[PDB]
Amino acid sequence: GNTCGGETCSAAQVCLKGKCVCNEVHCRIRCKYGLKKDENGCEYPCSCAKA
Repeated sequence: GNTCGGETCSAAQVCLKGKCVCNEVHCRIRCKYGLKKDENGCEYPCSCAKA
């Protein structure tokens, strides 16, 4: 099928206007250093950052 601007979006991303972008973030956990980011910057699945 089509890629997204030539790329495959990860599970954390959505293809909007032909680019992979992080989907909206909804995490219930409350974390001392905020949420963990993947290598694209997305916060999915929800986990606390190491710091």
